[PDB]
Amino acid sequence: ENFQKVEKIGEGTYGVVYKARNKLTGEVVALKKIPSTAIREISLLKELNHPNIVKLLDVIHTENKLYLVFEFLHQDLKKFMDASALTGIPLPLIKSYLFQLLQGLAFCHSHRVLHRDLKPQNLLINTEGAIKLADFGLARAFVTLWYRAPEILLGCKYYSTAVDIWSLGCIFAEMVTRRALFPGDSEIDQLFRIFRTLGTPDEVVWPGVTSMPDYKPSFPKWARQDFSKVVPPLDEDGRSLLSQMLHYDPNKRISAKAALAHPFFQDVTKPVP
Ligand SMILES: c1ccc2[nH]c(-n3ccnc3)nc2c1
Repeated sequence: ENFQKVEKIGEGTYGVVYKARNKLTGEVVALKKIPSTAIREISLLKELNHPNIVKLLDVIHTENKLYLVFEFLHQDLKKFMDASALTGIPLPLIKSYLFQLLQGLAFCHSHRVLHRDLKPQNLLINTEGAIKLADFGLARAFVTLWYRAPEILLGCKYYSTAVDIWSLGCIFAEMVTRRALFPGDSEIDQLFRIFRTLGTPDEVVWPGVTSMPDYKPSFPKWARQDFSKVVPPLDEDGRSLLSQMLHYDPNKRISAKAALAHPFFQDVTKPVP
């Protein structure tokens, strides 16, 4: 009633998102039409503000529906990558975006909040050269496997903030190469695409891996490929960072804060797109 619905923007996992105009304020919002527990969890997230997190303005539980009102941004990184496919994204911009996303995650993580589901369609950009995480924390409260960390794929229930670093590493490589890193069409094909590139994990590189719920002794045993073949022509700093983001063991995987001190971001700027 309070919002004139402008355009179906899309259709996430959680229901319809419309661009809509508040009538009592005139403001344009993204309006997402979606349990007592889910609504509390969602409301906690109104308190989670950072310039690289898309703002959740409101949560309206009414006529027993859930409406989430978010700040609106005109573009998403997926759509930006598709239109830069023949020229690519320049590296200072890739480097700026990665840095901002990492700031975003480091904030959220320091508050024990995870995203759990990062992907290019969740990363929104403005004309100012800001990139922001959208749908953050919505997974806990209430489809692409390509960004999914191996601990999740191997059936871990109690996964950590490292799952978001894994996802961001995947998106980073994709920005650079203009092709998804691990484009799996099932859970097992997803795991096996990761294994063909990074090697089948064992107790050497990942202590405890063999006792994970969906780990099978019968997994084919691939060797690790060189990262220079995976993300050419990213430089040595970039490759060093990327490999730390894609460590198998979630405990050895670089944290968002430690990644902000990496020499890849020595010379980081904020270019406009
Ligand atoms: C807030 C939340 C989700 C949103 N999704 C978009 N979007 C997707 C494609 N073009 C724009 N803007 C949003 C703003």
